[PDB]
Amino acid sequence: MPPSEFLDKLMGKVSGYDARIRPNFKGPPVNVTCNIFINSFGSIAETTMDYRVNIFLRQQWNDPRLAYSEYPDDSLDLDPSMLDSIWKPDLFFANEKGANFHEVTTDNKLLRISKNGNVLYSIRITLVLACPMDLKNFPMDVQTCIMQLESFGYTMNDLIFEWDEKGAVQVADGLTLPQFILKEEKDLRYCTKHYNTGKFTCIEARFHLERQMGYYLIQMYIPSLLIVILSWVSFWINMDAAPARVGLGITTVLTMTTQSSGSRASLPKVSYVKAIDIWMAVCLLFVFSALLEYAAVNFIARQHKELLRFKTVEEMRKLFISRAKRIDTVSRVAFPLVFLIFNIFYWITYKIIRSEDIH
Amino acid sequence: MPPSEFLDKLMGKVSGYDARIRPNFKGPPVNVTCNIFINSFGSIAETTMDYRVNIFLRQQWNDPRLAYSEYPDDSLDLDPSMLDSIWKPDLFFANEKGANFHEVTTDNKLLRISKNGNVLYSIRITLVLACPMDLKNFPMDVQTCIMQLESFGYTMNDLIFEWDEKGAVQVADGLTLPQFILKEEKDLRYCTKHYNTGKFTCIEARFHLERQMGYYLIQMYIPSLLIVILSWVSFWINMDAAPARVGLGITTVLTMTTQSSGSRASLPKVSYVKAIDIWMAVCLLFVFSALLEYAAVNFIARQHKELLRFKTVEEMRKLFISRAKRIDTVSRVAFPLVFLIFNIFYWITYKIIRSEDIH
Amino acid sequence: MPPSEFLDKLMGKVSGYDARIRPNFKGPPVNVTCNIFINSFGSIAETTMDYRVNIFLRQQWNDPRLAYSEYPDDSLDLDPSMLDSIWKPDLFFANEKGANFHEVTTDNKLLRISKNGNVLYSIRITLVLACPMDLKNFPMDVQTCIMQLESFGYTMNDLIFEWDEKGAVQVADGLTLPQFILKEEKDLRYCTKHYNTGKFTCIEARFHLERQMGYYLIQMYIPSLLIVILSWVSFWINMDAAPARVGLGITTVLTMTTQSSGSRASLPKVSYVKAIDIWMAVCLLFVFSALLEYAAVNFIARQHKELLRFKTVEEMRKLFISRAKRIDTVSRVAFPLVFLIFNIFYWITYKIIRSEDIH
Amino acid sequence: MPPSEFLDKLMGKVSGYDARIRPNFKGPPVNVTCNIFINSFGSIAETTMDYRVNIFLRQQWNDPRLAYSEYPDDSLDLDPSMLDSIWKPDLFFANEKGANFHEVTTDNKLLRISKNGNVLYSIRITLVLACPMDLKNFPMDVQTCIMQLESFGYTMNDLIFEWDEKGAVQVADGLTLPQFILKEEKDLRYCTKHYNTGKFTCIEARFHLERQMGYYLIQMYIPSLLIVILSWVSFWINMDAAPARVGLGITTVLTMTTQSSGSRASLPKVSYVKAIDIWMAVCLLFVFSALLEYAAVNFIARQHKELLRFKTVEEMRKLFISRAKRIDTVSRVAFPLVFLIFNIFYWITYKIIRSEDIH
Amino acid sequence: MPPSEFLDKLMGKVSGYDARIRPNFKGPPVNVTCNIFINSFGSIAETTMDYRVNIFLRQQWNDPRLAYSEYPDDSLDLDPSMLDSIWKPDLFFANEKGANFHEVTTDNKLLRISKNGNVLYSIRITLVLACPMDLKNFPMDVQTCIMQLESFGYTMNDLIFEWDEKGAVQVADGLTLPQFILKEEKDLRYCTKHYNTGKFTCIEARFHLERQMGYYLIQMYIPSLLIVILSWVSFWINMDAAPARVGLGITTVLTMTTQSSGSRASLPKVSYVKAIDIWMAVCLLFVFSALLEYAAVNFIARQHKELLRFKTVEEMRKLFISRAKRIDTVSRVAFPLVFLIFNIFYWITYKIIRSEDIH
Ligand SMILES: CCCCCc1cc(O)c2c(c1)OC(C)(C)[C@@H]1CCC(C)=C[C@@H]21
Ligand SMILES: CCCCCc1cc(O)c2c(c1)OC(C)(C)[C@@H]1CCC(C)=C[C@@H]21
Ligand SMILES: CCCCCc1cc(O)c2c(c1)OC(C)(C)[C@@H]1CCC(C)=C[C@@H]21
Ligand SMILES: CCCCCc1cc(O)c2c(c1)OC(C)(C)[C@@H]1CCC(C)=C[C@@H]21
Ligand SMILES: CCCCCc1cc(O)c2c(c1)OC(C)(C)[C@@H]1CCC(C)=C[C@@H]21
Ligand SMILES: *[C@@H]1O[C@H](CO)[C@@H](O)[C@H](O)[C@H]1NC(C)=O
Ligand SMILES: *[C@@H]1O[C@H](CO)[C@@H](O)[C@H](O)[C@H]1NC(C)=O
Ligand SMILES: *[C@@H]1O[C@H](CO)[C@@H](O)[C@H](O)[C@H]1NC(C)=O
Ligand SMILES: *[C@@H]1O[C@H](CO)[C@@H](O)[C@H](O)[C@H]1NC(C)=O
Ligand SMILES: *[C@@H]1O[C@H](CO)[C@@H](O)[C@H](O)[C@H]1NC(C)=O
Repeated sequence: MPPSEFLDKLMGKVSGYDARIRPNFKGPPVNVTCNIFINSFGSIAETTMDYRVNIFLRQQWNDPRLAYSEYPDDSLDLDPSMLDSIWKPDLFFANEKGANFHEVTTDNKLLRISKNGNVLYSIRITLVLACPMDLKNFPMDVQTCIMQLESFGYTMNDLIFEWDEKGAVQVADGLTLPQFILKEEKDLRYCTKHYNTGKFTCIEARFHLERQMGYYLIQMYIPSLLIVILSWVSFWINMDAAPARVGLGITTVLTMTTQSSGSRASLPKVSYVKAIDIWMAVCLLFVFSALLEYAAVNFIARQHKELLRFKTVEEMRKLFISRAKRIDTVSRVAFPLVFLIFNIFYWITYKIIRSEDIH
Repeated sequence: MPPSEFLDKLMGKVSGYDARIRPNFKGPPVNVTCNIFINSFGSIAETTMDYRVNIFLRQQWNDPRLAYSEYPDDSLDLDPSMLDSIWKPDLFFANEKGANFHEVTTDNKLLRISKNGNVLYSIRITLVLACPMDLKNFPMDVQTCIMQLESFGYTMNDLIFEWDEKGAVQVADGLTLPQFILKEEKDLRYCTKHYNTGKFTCIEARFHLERQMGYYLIQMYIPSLLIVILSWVSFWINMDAAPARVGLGITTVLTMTTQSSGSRASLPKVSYVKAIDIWMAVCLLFVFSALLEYAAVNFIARQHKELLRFKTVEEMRKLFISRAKRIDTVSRVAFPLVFLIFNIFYWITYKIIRSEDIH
Repeated sequence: MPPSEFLDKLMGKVSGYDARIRPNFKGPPVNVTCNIFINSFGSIAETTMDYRVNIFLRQQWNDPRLAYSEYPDDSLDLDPSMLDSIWKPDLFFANEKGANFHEVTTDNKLLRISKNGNVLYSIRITLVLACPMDLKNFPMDVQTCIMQLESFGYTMNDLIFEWDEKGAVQVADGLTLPQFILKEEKDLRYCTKHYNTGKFTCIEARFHLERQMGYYLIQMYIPSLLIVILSWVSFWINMDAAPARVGLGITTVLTMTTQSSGSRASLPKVSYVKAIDIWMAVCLLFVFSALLEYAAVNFIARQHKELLRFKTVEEMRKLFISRAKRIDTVSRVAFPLVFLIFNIFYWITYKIIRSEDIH
Repeated sequence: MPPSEFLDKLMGKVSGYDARIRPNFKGPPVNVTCNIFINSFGSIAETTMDYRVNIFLRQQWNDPRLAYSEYPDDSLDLDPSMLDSIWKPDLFFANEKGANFHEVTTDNKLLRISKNGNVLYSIRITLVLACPMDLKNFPMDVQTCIMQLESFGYTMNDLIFEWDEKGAVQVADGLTLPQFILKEEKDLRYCTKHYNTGKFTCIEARFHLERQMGYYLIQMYIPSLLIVILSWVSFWINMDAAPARVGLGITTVLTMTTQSSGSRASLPKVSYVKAIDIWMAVCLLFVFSALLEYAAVNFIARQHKELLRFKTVEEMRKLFISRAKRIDTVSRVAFPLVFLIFNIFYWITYKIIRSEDIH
Repeated sequence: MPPSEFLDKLMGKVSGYDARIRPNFKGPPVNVTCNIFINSFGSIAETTMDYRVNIFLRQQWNDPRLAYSEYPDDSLDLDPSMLDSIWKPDLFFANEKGANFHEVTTDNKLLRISKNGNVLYSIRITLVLACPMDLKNFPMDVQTCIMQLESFGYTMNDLIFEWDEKGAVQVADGLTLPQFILKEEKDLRYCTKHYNTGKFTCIEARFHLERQMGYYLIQMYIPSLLIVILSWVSFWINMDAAPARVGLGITTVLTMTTQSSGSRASLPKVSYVKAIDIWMAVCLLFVFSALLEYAAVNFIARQHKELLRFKTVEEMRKLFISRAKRIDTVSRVAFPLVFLIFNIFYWITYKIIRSEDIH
């Protein structure tokens, strides 16, 4: 038998196969199993609130026509150039921007057909998909991103989309993300769509992402702790009669505010307050407080000198000097201890909220 | 009856149905009801003066042809591949940039036809639409964005566009915007278009947006208030013989001007003066004023020392020192009180103008 | 009469109408009147040296064929789907980048035909057009932007382009630009094109733009004047024995140079010197001069002390101190007066050059 | 013989050549040799993690049909306009984004055919290819970038891809990269692909890149070393009673932290710590340490003065002053020596790790 | 004679003209003269290493067919819609990225045909072309940019490309570049291409660009010279007992390093050292040297005071003070003179290297 003659008899002019009619017309809905392979994951960005993904869609359905039973083999690998003369199902993504095809040297496509009529359609597509991430806890967080596949033009009574029982979602070996660690959970559930026009089938796939705390810690946490230590430098040593202490204080407050403004740059604007904001605010409160500590001790010294200029003057000199020294030594010991207790409280509470949230 | 034979008899070669002629030719204008669904709203940006929206256009009209009365059911769900062999109406958007289609695995389209001839056309389109926002009050404002649908090629005597009486505009459940809160008002009115060529139908849809005052307050209002307090630090304590006071003043003025320049960065250039500009200008006036307060007290002290070098000298020492101290204490108490009264006046006036404007 | 039969008899197979031949072949040139409507104007940018415009091109010409005289009405509104079976004229823009079409739900097009044969062609097109703006006077300037329409493939002997006698250029009501004010002058003149291949027709349209001095004044003029006043603060008060005066001077010079560098950021690089550069340079000269004033008075005081250490020493003390005070008071009064006279001279000369230029 | 008659007899309607059937159908797999030429290499960027390349793909295979043996010459240079009427093989790139074609004046294509049936297909394509670079050692590193060619639609039993024995990869003469030096090694190996659908052929090409240490050294290494020397300036000279030393220290720490933040700007965020981070951290530790050295000597001097105010006081004056001077001189000599030993250790260890890694 | 009948007889179905066969088949190579017109030149950018150009390609060749000799005129201006039914030659650009066509209202094309058979093909194309500029001398340099036209699919034995003897390259009148001055030299030479597949014709056009030294001088040279003068301010006046001198020095070094980092921003990273780097490095060396001058004089004064505290002490006071003053006055006179001699040497050497290079 020649291949050309059979190939046109199956889906051509002698065949009454019209490509505009669904199989099992006036009949039970056409069931479709969908298997997705993820070639690459990338560009998870915040301002845009979307990511880039390259998938290998694969959908199988049955047709009562296209049952040959004439060649002795089970399946046939056809050309991808007659994929316009058969009944492809409609499928689109709901949270989709763009999503072009690929045509390098040939259009990337695959066609297979078995003896009973079960077909196999494979398409390569790069999708930009919108993920509405919640930045309640910015440095430490888990983000869930949604992929939705749904039928634009058919109702529930036709083209019901079902998932695949085994190996529904696969991932390429040795696939990594610079910022996030992918979680091998991939829970699958389906939610139908209701509209005024009708009821439309849909299926959903969920991915869990855990952010890496490697970059943020060095970029932000480590410098701020140093600047606090540097602010602490003044108290321990520099004598009361010091012009420089004030300059040191002003510079360390300026650098604190400019660094705090710099940190919240990439992040999109949000009404709620992030964890990094809380940490930076507390740090700014500490440095500012130090410059107030000097302000206090200098005013007490001024009172001491004013009374000294006016023995009776000697009577208050010792007590005022002792009070100033008392303020200094107490500041010295107290400021690190409270920073320490705040730090342990902050870390433990975030370490416990994340543990509860991940479950 | 076979489906193919009926399908070609309705709109094919045996049918005298020419797709270039409007229904009811030489007759009353073809009425068209338009229903819009909003799948996503996003990217409301200022410099570009435009936003991004993904809609589901739906338009229904009647045809005297395409009345079958042969199948026993009421409606038929046709393929979206013969949407080029019928009379689609022309429709374009006036404030439109771009507005591509979507073709993922199939072109997103929907066709329905009833027994009488009422058709249903559904198209998915992402529109970049230009909104001429007015930034009279930058932190607190309400923005109205306009969507216009109008007929390019037909006059009033044909293809009159009407809105839908019930459920004219729907929004997807759980749809949120990071910066703005959408208002569920959506007032609909239509304005016709007059040109030298002719008179053309149009319909308009209006959306109201309220900006969130969560990001701006932390980013700008909170640091400026701190810097003012820091400027105030000098007066209360540092003695008259102080080199540092001047350095503190210069730094706090530098940081004020650089922060003020930084704030007006994203915003597009406009001739009129925004509210944020007024607040920053007043704050800069306050900090600058402080450095003048020192300038005054130092000059008075200089006069005191000059006369002291020239008892007769003692006669003016007490009065000049008392005057310098008087200036200091008065500055101390007066500066916070006036800031407070300015702040309450500013907040109350903006809170009342917004209340009047929203109505 | 049926509409289809007439519609194909006019421009179809029974008609000898070949769409590849110009009307009046071997005859006088085909005259074409061109009317342009401006729907939107936007994105006037400097670095790119181009702007964005959305027009409604309209061109009318006469044909001896397509004269029906069979329907009782004067004109017919045809479909925009047979605009490929007639003789559209060629037209392109010379200073053009991009210039795509618009195809939303239908291609935006319009066809009309009268009894004598006068046709009406309307096309919507967004053009990016290059404007070679001259920044001789950057804050205050008038920019002229050119639109050119010319024939690529025909010589003078054919397809002569003429403007429209009445209402040649119209603008949409309530159309505004954020940065510029459009001038309602729109002078129209045409310049022919000469090439080695031949002589080609062209027509030109000119638009006048006046920049708004609302943003620049607050952004640049107002802060610099403040910083000059702040520089002046040192002279009036701070005594000769001052460490801080020098620090104040250095900071105000640093902030001046960084602000001057910041101002010339958006503007494209040009060889010639802009007005804003002149103003900033003079301001920098003033602040720098002040720090020199201190340098002078401090050196004179040093000479006074050196002689004092070496009565005979008392003999020169009074004269040197008086000279230092003389320098101080004279600096105090002279510096504002010269700034004032420079400012009035600068403003008056620019206000008069603009008045001469606009004419 | 006329050329047209032969040209249509070979691949036209009289020929039974169907372009949908692979040569040697129901037979051994079609072997394909692939030769690649690299016209340009460019845009190696880090954030995107991809590069741009312009290749000249060339693939040869044999066909039993298309064996003419009628013209007296060996080969024929055909038009590139009938490349749609023959059996092109499918080929796509796995780590591919974009990859458009080129159609300037004509589509860039080449067709050749020999007497036996060996064809030659040449295509020009610009590929954006993703390279997962590892930044373990940022200034000094070797990056390997992968190009993969694989068959989308055929299994192992068909269309086996083989490399070319001689001159498999060529490069254009005088081709240079601004940042990297290309290595003339280009090791070629092939890895097959396994999927649930089937087993698919693939071939891989590897390129080695060595970064230039010319820009980084001047941009980052040279300024930091200067700033350390500048920090060292205080110790050698400025006396114990110095207000300025503290200001110098604070400024040199501020500039160090801002420069360190600035350096890690272009680089994409990564969890692991880069070499440049280690160097900057050590440098910041050194400058910060100096400001502590002053803090220590000032506190010792304070103790000396406090006891002096309270002979018995003279008894401890000499020892405390000697201790302060001892601390100063020792700091003077010790700080450069340790910097030197750290620097030599760092350079030698990186120079040896790179030598081991390149092998 | 009717125009349609002749038009189809020349290149239609009755004509044996196959558009897939080159003229003079089995014959001498088809000679082609190429004339290029440059409508616009723009966007010469450094990071991308490419520029944008809009040309009017024009190529003429002879055909033995298409020789009518039936109309009484010499040439005919045909429609640009049958440019697909003739033998256009292949032509592509080797250093090409992108290069789209233009289709505004009509595709921009031109066809002419003479009595003998000489045709004229004109195409408008915007080309992004890669220029490998060498930044050995960054502020003053001459850049040569290459345009290459070559045949993709034919060998030397066919389609030989020749230049035009007269007026090979023309430029539009009044065409200017903001940054560069175009040189009216445009030397033309051709270099053939050798490949393993075969030998392919090519022709090359060279353009010379001279950079304007108007922007760079004001942006970089002028501020640095001012900052050096400002650094010099300290030496002449401020007495030895000065806290401020050190602060002035540190600020002027900080501003120098930040300005130096800022200057090398737009420029792409390169291993070799640019002229601007040399100038900035020398300037930084001068300012840094000044702060060392103070360090020296302060240490000498410290030795003087230390011996004074320990007449015998008076014996060394005069000599140490005289030495300190000697260092001051000598610094005063020497520093400007050496700057002057360096400046004249630098300018003269660059002015002479450019003169040699341009030849
Ligand atoms: C009796 C004299 C004690 C005054 C010295 C004093 C001053 C001071 O600012 C602080 C002190 C103690 O310790 C405590 C009270 C824990 C504060 C925690 C929070 C803040 C911002 C700073 C701490
Ligand atoms: C009798 C000595 C009083 C002079 C001290 C004085 C100085 C001064 O700058 C201010 C004072 C009072 O209070 C008032 C007058 C409310 C001002 C409001 C606006 C500004 C910028 C600052 C305030
Ligand atoms: C007799 C002592 C007078 C020297 C004080 C003196 C210093 C000085 O720098 C200036 C003075 C006067 O007024 C004039 C001369 C108008 C200058 C105009 C331009 C510049 C930059 C500053 C002004
Ligand atoms: C007996 C008095 C000696 C104290 C002076 C002293 C202070 C000091 O900070 C350093 C000294 C010595 O040398 C060594 C110990 C090598 C340190 C290496 C690492 C660091 C950050 C700095 C060095
Ligand atoms: C005898 C005392 C002389 C020392 C004063 C001295 C210090 C000094 O730093 C320089 C002096 C002279 O002149 C020369 C030697 C020309 C140097 C040229 C290059 C540099 C960076 C600065 C210059
Ligand atoms: C799809 O599956 C459902 C549930 O098993 C079944 O009721 C229906 O008939 C199936 N559709 C077919 C066989 O077309
Ligand atoms: C559209 O509605 C108007 C108002 O009801 C009516 O006058 C007109 O005839 C309608 N057009 C039709 C029925 O084609
Ligand atoms: C166009 O107008 C000119 C000037 O009125 C006239 O000479 C010419 O004949 C006209 N072209 C026609 C009528 O085709
Ligand atoms: C391809 O090469 C293999 C190994 O030499 C051979 O077994 C196979 O038959 C070849 N395929 C052909 C000749 O079609
Ligand atoms: C092209 O020119 C060369 C040199 O004059 C000549 O030898 C060749 O025959 C020409 N090609 C033709 C006439 O086809």
